[PDB]
Amino acid sequence: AVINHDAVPVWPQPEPADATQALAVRFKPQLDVVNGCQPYPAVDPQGNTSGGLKPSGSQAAACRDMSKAQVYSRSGTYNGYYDIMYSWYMPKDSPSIGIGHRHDWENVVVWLDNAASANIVALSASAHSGYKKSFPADKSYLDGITAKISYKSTWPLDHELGFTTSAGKQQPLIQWEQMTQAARDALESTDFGNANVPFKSNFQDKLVKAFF
Ligand SMILES: [Cl-]
Repeated sequence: AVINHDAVPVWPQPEPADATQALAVRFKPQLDVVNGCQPYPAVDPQGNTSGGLKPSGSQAAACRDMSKAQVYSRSGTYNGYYDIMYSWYMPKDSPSIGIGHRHDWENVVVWLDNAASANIVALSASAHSGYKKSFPADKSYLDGITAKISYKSTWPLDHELGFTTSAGKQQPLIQWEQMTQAARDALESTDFGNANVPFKSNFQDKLVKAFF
């Protein structure tokens, strides 16, 4: 079922069960929300999904609550690289008060040479239909191995991700690989309207677009 956006519980970050999951925890990015919503949980373990927000208020109205912080990831390989996609869901996406869209799904892909070496080769950040790419990864966008990402709307455009020198915040991570089947099914099948889950059955298609 669709449930109220502020009624989806945060999925606590689990102890990683394996190297794959530990590696995605390691590389959790920082997010600097310059404007718009904080990231919120989009799904619960039962497969309920966030109904999001009608964009009728100011940019951050009713989506200000930092206790609801959540980030998602999904890991894979692509063209010999090891990729971890990190994704945030925001309840709405407003370039100005009272306008914009219900729901927002954004994602960065951290590209590593391989999982064992884990050297960052490149970063991609979702911006509308495409990806901004940092290749070779610009070290000014890295706090050690932590990618520093901005979330921001610049008029006339909706919210998008970018790379930033600015410190950001981190969120409890739940990985696709750690979710319940119910949550995975729901994320696959739910219509998020203007927004799209980037780590569902479209995951390889996204990585292709993200590829540097
Ligand atoms: Cl609507």
